[PDB]
Amino acid sequence: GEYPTVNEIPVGEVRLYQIADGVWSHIATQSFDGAVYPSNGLIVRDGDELLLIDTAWGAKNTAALLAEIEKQIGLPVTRAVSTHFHDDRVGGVDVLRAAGVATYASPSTRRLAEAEGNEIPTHSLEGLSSSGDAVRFGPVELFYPGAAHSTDNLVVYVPSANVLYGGCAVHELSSTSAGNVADADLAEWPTSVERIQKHYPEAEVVIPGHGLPGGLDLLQHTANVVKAHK
Ligand SMILES: C[C@@H](c1cccc2c(-c3ccc(CS(C)(=O)=O)c(F)c3)c(C(=O)O)[nH]c12)N1C[C@@H](CNC(=N)N)OC1=O
Ligand SMILES: [Zn+2]
Ligand SMILES: [Zn+2]
Repeated sequence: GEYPTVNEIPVGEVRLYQIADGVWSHIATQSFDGAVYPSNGLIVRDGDELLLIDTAWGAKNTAALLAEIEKQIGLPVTRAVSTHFHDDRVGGVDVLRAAGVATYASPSTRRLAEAEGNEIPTHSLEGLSSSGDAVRFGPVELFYPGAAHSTDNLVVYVPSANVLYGGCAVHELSSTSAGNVADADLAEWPTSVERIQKHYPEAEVVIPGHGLPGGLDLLQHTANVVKAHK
């Protein structure tokens, strides 16, 4: 019943966690440069179908994700959105595409994934190229807050449940640094978080890209750790 943690999930297994009615997170673990990390995604019920947000960080993890969804939920995943171009978001897109899932990302994410050799979602999401832009996508709103963890990062809001999925632009409360900043804009990140805070003041649950969900405090904590990292 507790939120599944990095040392509790072997690499290759996936667990789901019920966030709200018709909203789950998915949690998996992966090795990278000789360390093991957890990572989150989202699942949102879309009538008798499911919308997936982000892969489970790798092909085998993402196959295991689809199997876990079939076991725990039993509705088909028909569409997926990747919230930026890194492997914890797009690694597994080829698995999804071979399982009948239509895969989407912004044009900026698709360009970055292609240039860096990561898997590439099929469909481009227009209407998200300027910070503050928002578009509807099934049961969610997609929001581009500006550059933060990456220049292309998107956040996702579930209006029926007031769930804010921050992706990797948002860190968990226990975080001590800004995570993997390889592609980050540390100077712009606080401004982008402020845009999230201003656009989603009624969020009740905030889910980071890695680690434990909480409330709105994750946003301020993120700004604090990024400012101090910088
Ligand atoms: C795939 C992804 C990646 C790989 C490994 C780790 C991360 C973490 C991380 C680390 C640490 C923490 C804990 S904490 C907050 O600092 O206390 C965390 F919570 C998230 C994050 C994140 O922060 O989102 N992402 C990671 N990758 C590749 C990559 C390309 N690297 C290049 N050199 N090109 O960039 C990147 O992010
Ligand atoms: Zn990333
Ligand atoms: Zn990440």
